[PDB]
Formats: sequence, C-alpha cells, structure tokens
Amino acid sequence: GLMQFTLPVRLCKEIELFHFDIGPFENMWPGIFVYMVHRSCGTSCFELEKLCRFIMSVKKNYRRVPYHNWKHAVTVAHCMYAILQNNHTLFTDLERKGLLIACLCHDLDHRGFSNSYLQKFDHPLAALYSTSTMEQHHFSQTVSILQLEGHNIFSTLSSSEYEQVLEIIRKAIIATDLALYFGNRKQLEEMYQTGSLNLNNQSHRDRVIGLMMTACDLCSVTKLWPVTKLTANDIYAEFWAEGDEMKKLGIQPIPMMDRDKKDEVPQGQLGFYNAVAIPCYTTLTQILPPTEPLLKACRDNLSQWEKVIRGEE
Ligand SMILES: O=C(NCc1cccs1)c1ccc2nccnc2c1
Ligand SMILES: [Mg+2]
Ligand SMILES: [Zn+2]
Repeated sequence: GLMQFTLPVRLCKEIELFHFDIGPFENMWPGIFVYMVHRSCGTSCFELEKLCRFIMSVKKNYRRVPYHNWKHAVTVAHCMYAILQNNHTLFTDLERKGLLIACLCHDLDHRGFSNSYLQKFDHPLAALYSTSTMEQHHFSQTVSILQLEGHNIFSTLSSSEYEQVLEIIRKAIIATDLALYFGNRKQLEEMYQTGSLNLNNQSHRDRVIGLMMTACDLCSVTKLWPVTKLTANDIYAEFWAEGDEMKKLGIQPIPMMDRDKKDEVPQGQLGFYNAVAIPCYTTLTQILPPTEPLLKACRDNLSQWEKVIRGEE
C-alpha cells in the first residue's frame, strides 16, 4: 500500500512532458510504467505483485525487432500518460486503467511486418483475421497474458467493469491499425466542425480514444529532433527488412520499404507528416486542447525534415 515508485529528479520532471524519452536503460522501463500507472490511476488500481508479473510477461512477448519492441510499448504508454495527466477530468477511472494497459500491449508479439506483408505471405494470422490482422493478434495475446495464473490485474473489478475494460482495450488496440485512422479522423473532424461531437456519447468517446491511440502510437514524430531522427532509423530498419521479404515473394515493394531507395526517405517523411501526423495531432488538439505540445513538436520535426531535403542537414 505505502510502496511508491520514485524516479530520479530529472526523470521525475521530464516524464510529465510529452517529449520525454524513456532512455536506454531497459531495467528502468517497468519502474517508469508503474510510476505512470500510480500517478495516472492511483497506488490502488492494481495489486503490485500482479502488475509486476503482468509487465514482465508482456515484456517477454515483445520480440527483438528494430522498432516494434518493448521500448516502443513503454514509449506509447508514456505518451498516453502525458495525455491523461493533461486531461485529468475528461476520462473515467476505467479508461485511465484500460488505456495505459492497452498501450503497453498494443504491439504484443509484433514480428516487424505490416498487415500487407502477412496477406501477401499468406501467413496463418491472415486466415484467422482478414482485417487489422496484427492488431487482432495483439489483442488476442493481451487476453492470453491476462489469463495466466497470477496475471489478472483486473481481478478486483466487478463482472461489468471487467467486460467494459476489455472492450476499451480491444477497441484501443484495433484503433492502432493505421488503415482505420483515416476514416476515424475524418469522422472526428466533421463531428467537431459541424459541432455534433459529444463526449457523453460512447460511439464518440470510442472514436476520440482511437485518435489518442494513433497519436500515442506515432509519438516518435513528436519528440525532440535527435530522438525523432534516430527512431526513424529503427522504423526504416523494419520497412527495409519487409521490402527485402517482399522481393523474396517476387514483389517489388513500395519505395518507402525499398532499401535501394534510401534517397527518397526525406520526401516520404514529408508526405507522412502531411498525410498522417499533422492532421492526427491537429484534430487531437481541437478535441483536447492541452495536447497542443504534440502538434507543436510535430510541426517542428516536419521543418527539420524540410531542412534535411534542402541539404542543410
Ligand atoms: O506507416 C507508415 N507509412 C505507411 C502508411 C502510412 C499511412 C497509412 S499506411 C509510416 C511512415 C513513416 C513513419 N515515420 C515515423 C513514424 N511512423 C511512420 C509510419
Ligand atoms: Mg501496431
Ligand atoms: Zn505501435
């Protein structure tokens, strides 16, 4: 009960900021996550024996892939933490619980390949789940880990609260499918401008939670430039592995994924910030004004990519 986690001073201050980097010390990340659940949720939300056992089993089931790894899990959980702490009264006790667990679990057992590559490979997961293949898998893996003896961190919830928390986590993990972002954001942009957006309307909250999930998932573009630039490397390490695996199926991959076409990366990053990142954080700032720093940092990184193109770095 009286056992808090404390970070060193600098982490303790920086962790409250959207652009916080969780750092290179793997052994500190579970502590960081627990610190965030205790501050976001309460010391009371989870039995700490079970939370620790849940965290270390989730970590075990992330793979040693360049980007879609444990560090990404905790980085995405941190971004959700910054949004929840900056919007303290807009979210239920159940949503703050569910959403940080959703983020930590959102890419469980990722192999570093797009849904498109699973479909073209004809992977068994593609037979089992026709759309949002990896994301239906990540939710399935979360439910598997929650069911291990000693891991049900939600055990103290009523029957109905339990079903609600697993529904929040399912929708939240499905929403990380970028293919669903475009429709979701458009619907949110219309609802906001026509003035019909209503946070007491569940269908509306669901959509807003989807946007948050996309925003947290992409939060690499919202870091200080050296973090953004060095994370892009890991992201492209995966894209190029997949491009290589496409060429092994006798399919020329899209330029983004072709390691032969590295030159085109800066322009591809511009399109990504323009088509995806900026619209995402713009719409999110409109619905949740206190998330303006994510839109600001993203605009800043777009400009850095423009400078890279103009040969200035
Ligand atoms: O998923 C990416 N590109 C393919 C698609 C975009 C939209 C729908 S499918 C992508 C591209 C570039 C990134 N740079 C940074 C972070 N995340 C990134 C993610
Ligand atoms: Mg994912
Ligand atoms: Zn992710």
